[PDB]
Amino acid sequence: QNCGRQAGNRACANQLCCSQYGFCGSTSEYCSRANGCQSNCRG
Repeated sequence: QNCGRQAGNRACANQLCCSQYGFCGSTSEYCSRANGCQSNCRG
């Protein structure tokens, strides 16, 4: 976890990706192209 509704609503700008839920990473839940990509996804 790096951001989301669980971290106090932050943003991921490192290498992984956050979404409006509470999880940030690389999996197709926090970082999706058709269902996610809220933070800095893909790079």
